[PDB]
Amino acid sequence: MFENITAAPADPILGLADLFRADERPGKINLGIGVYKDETGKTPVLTSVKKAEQYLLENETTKNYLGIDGIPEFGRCTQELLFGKGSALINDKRARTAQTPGGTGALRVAADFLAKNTSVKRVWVSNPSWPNHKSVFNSAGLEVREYAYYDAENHTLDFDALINSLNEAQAGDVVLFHGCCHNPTGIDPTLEQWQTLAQLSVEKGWLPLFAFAYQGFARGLEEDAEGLRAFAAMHKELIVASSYSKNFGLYNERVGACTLVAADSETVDRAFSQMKAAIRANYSNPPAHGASVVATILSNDALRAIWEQELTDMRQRIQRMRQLFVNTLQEKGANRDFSFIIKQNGMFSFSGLTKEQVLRLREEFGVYAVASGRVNVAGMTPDNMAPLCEAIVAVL
Amino acid sequence: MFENITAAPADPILGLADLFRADERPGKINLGIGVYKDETGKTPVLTSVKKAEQYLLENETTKNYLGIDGIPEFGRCTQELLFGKGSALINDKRARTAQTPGGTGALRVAADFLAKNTSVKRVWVSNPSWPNHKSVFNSAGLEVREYAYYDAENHTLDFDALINSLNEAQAGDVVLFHGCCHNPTGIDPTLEQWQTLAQLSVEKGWLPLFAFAYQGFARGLEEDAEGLRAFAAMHKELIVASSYSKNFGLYNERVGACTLVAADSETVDRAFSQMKAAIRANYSNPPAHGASVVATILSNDALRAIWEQELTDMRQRIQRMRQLFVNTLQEKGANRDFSFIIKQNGMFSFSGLTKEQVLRLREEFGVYAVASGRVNVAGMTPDNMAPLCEAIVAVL
Ligand SMILES: Cc1c(O)c(CN)c(COP(=O)(O)O)c[n+]1C
Ligand SMILES: Cc1c(O)c(CN)c(COP(=O)(O)O)c[n+]1C
Repeated sequence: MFENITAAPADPILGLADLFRADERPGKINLGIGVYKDETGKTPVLTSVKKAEQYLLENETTKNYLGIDGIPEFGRCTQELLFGKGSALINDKRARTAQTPGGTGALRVAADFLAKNTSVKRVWVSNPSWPNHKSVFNSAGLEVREYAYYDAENHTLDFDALINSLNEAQAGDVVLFHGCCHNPTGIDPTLEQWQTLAQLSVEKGWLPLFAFAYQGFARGLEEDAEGLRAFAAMHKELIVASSYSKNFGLYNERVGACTLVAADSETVDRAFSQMKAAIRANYSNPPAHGASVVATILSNDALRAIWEQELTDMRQRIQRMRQLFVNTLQEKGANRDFSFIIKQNGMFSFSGLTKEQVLRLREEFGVYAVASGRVNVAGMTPDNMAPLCEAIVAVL
Repeated sequence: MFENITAAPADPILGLADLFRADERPGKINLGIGVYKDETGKTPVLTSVKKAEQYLLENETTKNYLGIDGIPEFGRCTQELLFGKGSALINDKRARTAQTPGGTGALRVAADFLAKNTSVKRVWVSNPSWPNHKSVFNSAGLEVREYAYYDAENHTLDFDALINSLNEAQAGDVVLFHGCCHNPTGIDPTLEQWQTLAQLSVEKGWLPLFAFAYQGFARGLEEDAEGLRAFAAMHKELIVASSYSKNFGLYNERVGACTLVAADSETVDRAFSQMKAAIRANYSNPPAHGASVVATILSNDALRAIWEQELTDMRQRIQRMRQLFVNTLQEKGANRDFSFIIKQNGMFSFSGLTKEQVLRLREEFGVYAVASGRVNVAGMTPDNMAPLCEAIVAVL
């Protein structure tokens, strides 16, 4: 019976969204979005994926079920993207990929797989992290500890406080790393940090879990995988949960992958069978469409060139807006160094605004940002950059 | 670390499939399939859904995320299909639907919702049932008890043994009913049985969970919902997990719904928020494509008429094959009453073959059936009906 079921709390971004769409004043700016937007303020479906969908509409003959792990070409392509085209990981066939419902679905089936097939009980998540990670790991029954990350002062990666809290993590604990475009701070380890982290991870026996949602948004496709690759070269095991939601603009088709690396193929196959069991008891087998679109873009040279170009344009649009944000702020006139905004990667960064300030922003100007001061740079267009900077100036 | 991870067992149908596709003799028949096939032996994508996909390819402008519960028109249409177009359930707005990854995904999020938000610990599943139900409920942490169902003698619904084991079920236990086309026996309660079951369910305080995977395959769309409707009229609460995988032939697009009925809207909304939380921590929000195809077929009269006709042809093809199976058996010549095959609904029935017999069938003739003697009637075509009957005759 359900009469004393407690309502679910407000989830941050979600609530803000309809609070936004209640504001009678169309001068309003929703910087709390979380999805990419172009200079029009729209989230278009990529030309390459439109081409790949006319193609599938022309060529699918059955909608019969995929295998639990999804379409194989999709798996193989996510492994080259992740590990690099000649990776020993791929040649020794130490990695296995399950196509999953989104990068979140990949984290939930890594979560269940691990919860029921191993000794891990703790997952270390950065402070702060994308908030839904916690919920996923706890629904699985694992507990989430947090490690320090952000220097809420220098606006950088507090590497010391990070290895310092990581030292409470024991062997066989999972430490989640964001592979590139750290949500929420857009602050990422440099390759030298990633490498000493790879080294301290094998030292302390950490099980790395890479949450890789924005490959291609920080510097480029390979560059962004350079951290995971520094880890993978040194680890016998690691798990990576990737998403194609932002970077192929396929948010609602739920396209992502959970990759298992194990020491050798014999072990990766035996753990993967239990990862398949976990998927079976969850949604049985994955959605073919968005993944079918990713596998035919990535395996066609014409189409993958057009996609790449569409992704580097996304990536460059966000890089012009971090710069144009810093300039229109340092010209609508206040004192700050917002220069840290230029250093950070991907769509998000903490502007360093207080809740009293972001609330002010929202009531007095109609600029909507998450209570953490996390601003999504892609909701900025050259047209709204000056009302937005004005507003931020006026509340500083 | 994963080196002593135990491999996952063989799942029945799955294993049989590639054992099938290893048989060098193309006279072979796979009756273990589980998906619909036409007279060609193929699982086509429906004309209506092809039309609905050219339409979506023409009209989608964004692949931005759906809400946790999916596309609303889809929810509204599954509720009319389930509860009937003028249901008080819908008018009083006591029902809430979450679009989910398949009917299995609906069972897993009913499972988690219930496991973490209520007092239920036991779920009663028929003996036998579709085997993945157990796994879903256990991954959620609920335990599965079984109630008797099939009379492995008279080839019917042993109604007595059914209410007799159901009496060990306590109040607040979930009893899962298959709404129509009982997998695996194709044996369904008659409306009089459904009604005394509705009555004994409210008597003992059972929480009904309808697994509704084959609406439209037994007699017709409304007829098939008549059991659920006998229950819904009498229950303050019930959950129904439906799938559009067979009946729209959208297996791999993972299209299904989890509907919550509660006493009133205030309560249904508050339990639904926690069902949304469960989805959030699982795959965040559902795949739009297959559901977007179901919502535009169902809301367009031209397209929904073509779909209906395509579903009644599926349904009639399976009904010709149950009859043609019984005749070609009662003419390839052995003694039995296979007449119970005609009484049963949907794609499956237990032929009443022994494991020693289905194994024989498989080694000596290359007819592949599940070890339970469950035969999928849709894998029978008028062309393979006589090798198949011959084989079954020769092993009786
Ligand atoms: C790290 C991570 C983040 O941060 C997000 C979004 N903030 C997602 C979302 O992926 P999706 O494919 O939409 O489920 C996944 N992952 C794995
Ligand atoms: C009762 C039930 C059965 O029996 C099956 C298949 N045997 C399914 C499969 O639905 P899907 O939409 O493919 O996950 C669901 N349900 C809810």
